[PDB]
Amino acid sequence: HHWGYGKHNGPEHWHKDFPIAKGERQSPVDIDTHTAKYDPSLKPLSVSYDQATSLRILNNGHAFNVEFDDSQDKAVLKGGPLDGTYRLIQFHFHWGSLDGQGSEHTVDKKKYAAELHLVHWNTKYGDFGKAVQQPDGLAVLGIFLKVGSAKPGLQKVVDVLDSIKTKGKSADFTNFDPRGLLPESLDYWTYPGSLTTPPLLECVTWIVLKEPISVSSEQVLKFRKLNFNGEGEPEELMVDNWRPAQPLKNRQIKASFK
Ligand SMILES: Cc1cc(C)[n+](CCc2ccc(S(N)(=O)=O)cc2)c(C)c1
Ligand SMILES: [Zn+2]
Repeated sequence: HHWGYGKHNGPEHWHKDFPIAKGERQSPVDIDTHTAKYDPSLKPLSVSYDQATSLRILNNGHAFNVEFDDSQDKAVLKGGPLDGTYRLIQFHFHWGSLDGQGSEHTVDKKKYAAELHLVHWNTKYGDFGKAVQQPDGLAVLGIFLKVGSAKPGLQKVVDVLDSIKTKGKSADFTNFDPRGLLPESLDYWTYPGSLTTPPLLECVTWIVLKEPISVSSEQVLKFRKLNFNGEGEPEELMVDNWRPAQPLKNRQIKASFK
C-alpha cells in the first residue's frame, strides 16, 4: 500500500519513502500577508487558455485530473515571476470533508474549502518528465475555493464525477474551458516550492491568486461523493486530500500587488 491521506499513510508518513518531504522548499505553506512583500520586479502575469484542449478526466485515487493536450503551445502561463513559457498539462483540486477546511496553502492560517491547481511545465525542458528534474521546471497556478454562489464554469466537471467515482476510472472530457474557473483579479503571492503530493519534487514556482472563486455547497458536496478506493472495494469517501502547511525556512513570499 502506497502513500495516502489516512492515519497510517498520510502526510506524516510520506518522509519515509520520500525523504525530501522534510526538504528546504516544500509546499504548501502558510501565506503571512503582512510578511509578504510587494515585488516590483514582477512582470504582468499572463494566462492564455484560449486554445486549451482538454482530453480526459481521471480519478487517480488521490483526486481527479482534467488532462489537457500539451503536444503544442496552447494554454500557456507567462510573465510574473516566470522566465519563458510554461504549458498547461492538467488541473486538479484538494478539498475537505467540511467547508472549514480543504485548501493546501492557507492565508494568515485561514483554510479555504478547497484549492484548484493548474499545473504547467517549462517548455524549454521538452516535456513534463525532463521538467521535473529542474528547479524551475514547473509552475502551478493555485486558486482558492470558498462556499457561496455556484461557479457556472465548474458544473460540467461536477456532472462528470458520477462516471469516475472510483480509483482508476476515467471518462472523455473534451472541450472544457479552464477560463471559466478563474476569479476576476490576478493579484497573487509567489514563492519557490514543491509538488504537494509524493514524489514532492522541489521544481515548482507557485503562483497563488489572492481572490478566491465561489462554488456552491452542492458543487463541493459532489466532490466529496468520490471514492479513494477502487470499484468493488469498501467505500472510503475522497475527502481531506490536502497536505498541511510546511515550514517556510529560507524563503520569501512576494506579492504582485499592494
Ligand atoms: C507524466 C506526469 C506524471 C505525473 C506524476 N504528473 C503529476 C505530478 C504532480 C503532482 C502534484 C502536483 S501539485 N498538488 O499541484 O503540487 C502537480 C503535479 C504529471 C502532470 C505528468
Ligand atoms: Zn495539487
